[PDB]
Amino acid sequence: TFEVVFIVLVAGSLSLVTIIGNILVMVSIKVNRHLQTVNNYFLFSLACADLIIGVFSMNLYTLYTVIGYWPLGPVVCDLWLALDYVVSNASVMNLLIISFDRYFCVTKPLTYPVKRTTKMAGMMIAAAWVLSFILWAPAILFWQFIVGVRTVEDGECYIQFFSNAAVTFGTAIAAFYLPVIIMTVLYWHISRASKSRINIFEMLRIDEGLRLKIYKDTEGYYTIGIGHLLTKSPSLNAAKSELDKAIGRNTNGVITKDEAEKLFNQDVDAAVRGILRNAKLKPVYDSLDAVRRAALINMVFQMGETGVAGFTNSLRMLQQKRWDEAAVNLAKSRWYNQTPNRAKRVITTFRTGTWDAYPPPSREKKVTRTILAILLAFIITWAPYNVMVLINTFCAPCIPNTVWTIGYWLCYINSTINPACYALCNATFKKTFKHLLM
Ligand SMILES: O=C(O[C@H]1CN2CCC1CC2)C(O)(c1ccccc1)c1ccccc1
Ligand SMILES: OC[C@H]1O[C@@H](O)[C@H](O)[C@@H](O)[C@@H]1O
Ligand SMILES: [Cl-]
Ligand SMILES: [Cl-]
Repeated sequence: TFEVVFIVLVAGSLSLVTIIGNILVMVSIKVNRHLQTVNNYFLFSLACADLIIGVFSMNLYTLYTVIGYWPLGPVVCDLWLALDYVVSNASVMNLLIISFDRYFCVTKPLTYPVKRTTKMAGMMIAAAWVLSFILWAPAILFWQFIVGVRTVEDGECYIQFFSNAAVTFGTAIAAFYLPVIIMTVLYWHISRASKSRINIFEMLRIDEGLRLKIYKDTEGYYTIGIGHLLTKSPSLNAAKSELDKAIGRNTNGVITKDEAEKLFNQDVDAAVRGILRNAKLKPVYDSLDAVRRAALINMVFQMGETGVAGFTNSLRMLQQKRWDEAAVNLAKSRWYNQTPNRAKRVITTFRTGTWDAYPPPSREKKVTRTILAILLAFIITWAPYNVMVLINTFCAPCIPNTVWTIGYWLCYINSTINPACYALCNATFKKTFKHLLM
């Protein structure tokens, strides 16, 4: 009524925070090499979708609600709805992709992580957007022509086939409920698998540590990341050569926390490959389980496959599934005497077949930390609206208009609190933002 200016300021500010927030994320990733990871590519996609929501959906919806009707016409109305639903679907599918990524990472620690590249990412993102569009856009814009008549009037804006509540609910289930269910199930599996969370990566970063700067090994050779051997030369540049060959970029000698893990997975994959092509090592590797297979890989990491091959006697004891004796036998090596601590854990891993010899990081991954917040925010903000649809199926009068409006703004602001989560669950994003404002 007379209080219009207030609403406009609030909604305007909110839309402003959203747009500058996501653009800040997209830029933060583009301009900072440290933030350039496949996980952040997903967040980049999310930021795009959320940006569009801030510029278009929020603003136009505000206009539609403050003015009491739709002044902009049918064509712009149809584009607006398409855009909204297309990007919303893109968002939920991105959440799905992230979920599948976590599942494979957790379930296939050795094989999967190595094949996670920027290319696969961009393609999965591409499929997400394209597929979403294909589903919503055509139906939303052309439904009128399909049926031959337009049910939507000149002052109102809504999806035409949604005129029937049953169809709207059905669509909610397929578009929102099912993906949520699926995300629940596979995250249930992810939970089961990670209850006592240690993986070959955590293990090797404990034993060999994780250095982002070239450090001379006890043997005297050049090394990087998680015990990655470079060269034997006394000239640093001789190492910088091999390093820049593995990175594909001029590092000057220093790499990021992400390039370290990309190199790590490369070593792991290569490790396994060689073990399988190795006649002494293959049989025992075939017989061992995931945890004990990791322990073996650890040994190959430290002393090399030619060294590990020298443990034929103990290896045969492993294949016989005699764990305690295999341990006793392993401790008789000088390897045990020259690297007591690490050896004890690896041997113990062989002994028990569990990760119980290794202490958890005590601080969860940035990726898992972020993912959780994203999901919480998504479900808490979208559930109200969707359960509103459910209830609307049997009782329309129960849900007033003011309620629908609230539901809409919840779904909308979820695009606002995303960059907030990145900054809170990831110190690098926050830092980058801070420096980006200046
Ligand atoms: O949450 C939904 O709709 C919201 C998303 N957008 C546009 C309508 C509302 C508010 C913000 C959503 O569950 C939905 C809503 C109504 C009918 C069917 C599905 C949905 C829509 C598209 C893609 C994924 C989910
Ligand atoms: O097999 C594992 C080994 O593979 C090599 O490619 C790496 O340079 C080593 O650091 C790693 O320990
Ligand atoms: Cl890549
Ligand atoms: Cl981290």
